[PDB]
Amino acid sequence: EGFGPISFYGDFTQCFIDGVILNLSAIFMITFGIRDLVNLCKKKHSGIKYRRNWIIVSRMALVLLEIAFVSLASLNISKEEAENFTIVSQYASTMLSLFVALALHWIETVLLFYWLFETFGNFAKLINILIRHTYEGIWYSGQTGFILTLFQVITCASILLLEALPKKPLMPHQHIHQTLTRRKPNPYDSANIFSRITFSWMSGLMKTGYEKYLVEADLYKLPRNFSSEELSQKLEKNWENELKQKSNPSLSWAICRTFGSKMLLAAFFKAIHDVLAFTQPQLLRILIKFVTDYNSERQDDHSSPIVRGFLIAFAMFLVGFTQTSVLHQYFLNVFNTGMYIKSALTALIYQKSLVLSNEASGLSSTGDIVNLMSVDVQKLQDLTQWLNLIWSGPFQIIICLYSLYKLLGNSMWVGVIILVIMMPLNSFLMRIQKKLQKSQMKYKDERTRVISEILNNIKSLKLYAWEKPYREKLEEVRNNKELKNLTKLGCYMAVTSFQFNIVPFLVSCCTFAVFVYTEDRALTTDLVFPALTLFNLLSFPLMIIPMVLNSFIEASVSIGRLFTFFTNEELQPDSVQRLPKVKNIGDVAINIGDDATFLWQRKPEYKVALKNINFQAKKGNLTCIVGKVGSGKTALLSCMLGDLFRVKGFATVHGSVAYVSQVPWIMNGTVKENILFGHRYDAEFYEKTIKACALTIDLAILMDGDKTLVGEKGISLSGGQKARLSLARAVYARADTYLLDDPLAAVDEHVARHLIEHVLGPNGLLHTKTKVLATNKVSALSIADSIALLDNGEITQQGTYDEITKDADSPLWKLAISLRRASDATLGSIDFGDDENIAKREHREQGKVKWNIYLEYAKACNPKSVCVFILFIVISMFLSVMGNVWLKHWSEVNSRYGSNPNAARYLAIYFALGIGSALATLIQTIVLWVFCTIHASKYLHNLMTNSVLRAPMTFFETTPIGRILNRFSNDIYKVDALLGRTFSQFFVNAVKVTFTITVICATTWQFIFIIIPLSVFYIYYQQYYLRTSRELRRLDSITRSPIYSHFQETLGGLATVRGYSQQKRFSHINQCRIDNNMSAFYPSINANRWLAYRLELIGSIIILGAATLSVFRLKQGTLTAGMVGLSLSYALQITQTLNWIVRMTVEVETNIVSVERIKEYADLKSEAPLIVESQGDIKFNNYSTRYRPELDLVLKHINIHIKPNEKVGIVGRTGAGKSSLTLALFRMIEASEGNIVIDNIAINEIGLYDLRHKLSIIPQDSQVFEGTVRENIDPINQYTDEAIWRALELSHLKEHVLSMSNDGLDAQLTEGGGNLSVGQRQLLCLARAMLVPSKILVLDQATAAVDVETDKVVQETIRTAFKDRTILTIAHRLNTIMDSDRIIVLDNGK
Repeated sequence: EGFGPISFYGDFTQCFIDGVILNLSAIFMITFGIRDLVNLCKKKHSGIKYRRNWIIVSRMALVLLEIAFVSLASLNISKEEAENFTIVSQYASTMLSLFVALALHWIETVLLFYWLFETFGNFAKLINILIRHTYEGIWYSGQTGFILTLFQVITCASILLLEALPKKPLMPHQHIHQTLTRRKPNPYDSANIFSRITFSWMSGLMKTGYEKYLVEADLYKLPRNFSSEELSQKLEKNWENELKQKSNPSLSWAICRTFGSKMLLAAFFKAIHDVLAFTQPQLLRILIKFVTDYNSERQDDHSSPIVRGFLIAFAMFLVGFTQTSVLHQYFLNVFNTGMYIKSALTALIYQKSLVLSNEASGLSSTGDIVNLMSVDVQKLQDLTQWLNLIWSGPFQIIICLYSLYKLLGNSMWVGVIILVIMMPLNSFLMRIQKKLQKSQMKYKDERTRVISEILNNIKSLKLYAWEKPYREKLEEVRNNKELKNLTKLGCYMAVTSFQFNIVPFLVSCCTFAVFVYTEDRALTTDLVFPALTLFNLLSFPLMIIPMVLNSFIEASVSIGRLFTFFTNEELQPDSVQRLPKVKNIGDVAINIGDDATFLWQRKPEYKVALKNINFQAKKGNLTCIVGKVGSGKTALLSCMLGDLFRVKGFATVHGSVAYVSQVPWIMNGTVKENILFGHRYDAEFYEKTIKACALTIDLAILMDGDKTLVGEKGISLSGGQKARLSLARAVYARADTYLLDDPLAAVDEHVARHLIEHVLGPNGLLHTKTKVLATNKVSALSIADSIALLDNGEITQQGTYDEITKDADSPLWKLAISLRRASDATLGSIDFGDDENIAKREHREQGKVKWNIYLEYAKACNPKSVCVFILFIVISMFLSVMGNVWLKHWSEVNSRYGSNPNAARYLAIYFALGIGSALATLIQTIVLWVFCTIHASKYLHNLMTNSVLRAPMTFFETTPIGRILNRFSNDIYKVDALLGRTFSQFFVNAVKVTFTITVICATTWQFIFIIIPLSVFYIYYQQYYLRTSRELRRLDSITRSPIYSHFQETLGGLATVRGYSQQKRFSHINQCRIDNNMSAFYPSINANRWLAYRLELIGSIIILGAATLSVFRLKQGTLTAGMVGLSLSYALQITQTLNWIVRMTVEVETNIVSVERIKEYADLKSEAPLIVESQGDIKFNNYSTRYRPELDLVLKHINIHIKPNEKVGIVGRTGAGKSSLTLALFRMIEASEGNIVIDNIAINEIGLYDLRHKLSIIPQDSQVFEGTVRENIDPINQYTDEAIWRALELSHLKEHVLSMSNDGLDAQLTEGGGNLSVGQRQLLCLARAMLVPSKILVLDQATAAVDVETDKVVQETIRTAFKDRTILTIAHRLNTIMDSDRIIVLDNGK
């Protein structure tokens, strides 16, 4: 009688069954009875809380357990007749059941797992008794007690199912908990171990996503150990531990030590997966040996059992299931660790950036820090996926090669030489891949920069009508983009072909061709099929070895950047004391101590410092610091803000701070959100402020309500709008201490006169409280209650204007309530507002599943190319299957003829077959990429650019610039690469699945009945996952960008936010943002895990069906060992193929939806500007004119006539249709009721291009394009360089071209024109206008962006240069109003 784990029959013997049951019962009864009972009694004190319904299901489970224990006690008597170790198993099961009878009662996990092990043990014992009954008498072969052991088995199954499945209902008011119905709690908090591995909760979420499109409400709240606060504190404790033993690697040690446990668990699970994976080749080998030995046995019987095969099939199924469960648990743990890393690091970087020093901001550009927050944290999050894999790879390689050495033999390591010699080729190809990716990213960023540059001021581009050089340059860049993308496609296709071909075919065709005969031993079909499976498993380590090393190298750069960023210089707490509020009026509000001294230097003691200056401001006054550029005005103001390191002096600031910098700051949120800057609403005070500072016309001009979108991700706003918004925000922030740095600079001067009296002067709203307004305006100096002349960081004199006037006035003159404070907001919760705006566009369709869009893309490609691609894919798959089946035939021949190989002949045949399949895949991936794909990028981009270039001003003013900027740039890139990859992957995996199922059907006829239900299940899960993951990916893409945009904006307004002391609100907003992003990502990865689990379970069921049907065919009749080996070997490739193909399906769907969106952007039309059938010595006239958008009205009842050679000055009060006259004259809007006549010709009949080409505009703006000055002034090569030189000389800008442009007339320009002053840009626009030879000229806004000399120069230039050209000037200057021959008055509406 045997006693090992395997008997002569394949089943466990009785001894090993008792041993494993004893082990399971021992570990259960010790670990549950210690840990769970002690913890429950300690926490709950034997269950203080009696909350339980005591439903009948629990009593039924208890009674089932009791009757099972009774049956066990009854069967204990009979089995003890033999003298064996079964009494130990009986006693252990008795004690375990007796403990469980109380354990079930006490809880109202470990219990469930123990019941599963007990059920498996009873099932194994029953199978043993049935097998002995097959080998012996009918029923009572072993003993008569198996009939009640069946009752024990069914009782175990029933109690396991009835404990695992149903919930624990509670009677007394369970509904009271769910008060907050904004989001359901996640089911993950309430999920036992049986359901958690199966992810049934995600199946419920999948159903809810199937029946409804997901929104904020449908998603669940995150569970604990995911919010910002706990993760940030847990990282800060490890950061203090770094501060104990500070050094550069301390950041890495703190990060790893705070989350290393989950990575260790992931490592253990990966080890379990790796050791389990190679068992299946061994089971394949022993199955092949068993079937061929059984055929030999039957032949010997004819010359002179099935239980092994069935149990081997069951072993294969169990191996597949355990592999599935442990692998997906590993993936879940690793991605959870990455989520923790991202959530901690983003919050910590935000806090450190918020408390960062101003000098540190000066030493660190905004691009570097925002790129650090975007890429480096994402780099760590991505590297968390592959971090354990660097350890997993060598172990898998070592155990695979050990198994190969045991199987094949000694000194047969040609595969090792192929691996090690091919690895440097992989390294070189990965290097070229990285270089191509970096160059492509640089080119994409450059093209996006050019597009943003033109789109910032494309209104002026439309007016000048220089579109042809723009699109020509874009196509010129597109040529380089096309060739670089072609090179990337060629390299990627070569990499794909080498990865497909190099490992399996070449390594096999070397090793089993050579070393089988070189060792003098027949193949006999046991070697090559396990060898082929081993090579297929070993393919992944070859690519995995160099891949993770690149990101591992990048991790050093990322962690070094993070470490220097963290340990960069902070600022001291003691720069200034923000004391309590101001007392009753008279004492002090602000004080800088005696001989105070400050600087922008603490460590090295740079020269940037001021020394020995004091300051004092009385309560309720207006002060003004007056000084030139570099005077130390900004230094003194920032010192008052406390943003400096003091070296000497006493700084006390009373009350609260309100501050406006010279550069206005605007948040991404709406104008309502900006003006209501985290404060409770107050309607009358809001109306008072908006009346006093701004105007209601300033709200009306926005073409939207108060909830309009700010120009950062909305409609662009002019500088005066920004200044008025900043002043409105400041005055709405009712505060004690007030600070303004030239807010009137970026607005009209006569409107600045309205500003000073209404809000600042003694009638002003904030009259009785201290305010500093630093400006060099004479009206401000006259009205101000104190003046401080400052220069070079040292005050010269201070006092009242009375004190100034007494001595020589040279050095400045010749050169009972306190408004009840403000009131902050309550720090509320905030959703992601971007969802509804795109939901408006998505509302058109809800069943977008028809493939008309796919056939449209097919028409947009060459369909013959698609047919050739399909045929090439099928040819490659057929060649591979032919190679495998011919290998089966050759191995069967070698099995029949004992050691009589046609070795060279079949070596040549197999080499030809494999290299033919590899070349077919090569020609598929290389050439047809070039034909269909870049044709698509070229054509889709040409149509999109052609449509969007000719778009109307209604589209430009309505749609945001940023919205079409991101979609035009990003989505064109996604269709270029990702779509072309994913279509190929989808078709390859589809054809692979079809051929695998076809050969399996060829193995046995009756497989269609088993494959049909599994195919239905597969289609069901694919539909559910697609309709969920589409919306989840959309939400994830939505929530990513607002975090980085908010980081950029709060960095830009660092001074203003730190002055306003709203640091808590911004921190809470960042925490809410990352919480929303985590909520919009965790269901996505868990949905991926759920789908991959169920698909791999389907693959394991396919393995079981193939094996058991093969054994059934074996029992039914003759069966070849090679056919079974081939069928099982092809069956083993199912799981990875299905798990990839569904994901590629949803990716193709997402890419096609993006293609439809950008095509919808391309779905636009406008008027035809082309020539279809004109200056000087001609009259001009307008009659009955009307031209505005349909939703508004400005122009009506206008009849005017202008003779040639007359100058016109237009005058109008604010809002009286000023710019509409210019746009009507240019005929920018196609709507034209009436007739405008020039040269006795109606303007609308001809077109737009020639008319715009034959006029001159000064658009009130001076920002121009980047690039060469000659290209900017004269993009089309009109006439020479001497002409523009003369125009520049007449415009009097010789100084700039003399200073710069040393190489020639080719000086470069920074984009946006900020490198040079606005007056010089105005001179450049003047020079361009004078270069334009047209008589019609439009001039606008001469009285709001000039410094007197510019106005005189342009007035004399338009006077003397255009002696007779018709000039219409729209301005407020008295001189140009008087000098005009005919003053046209701009009526309010007609």
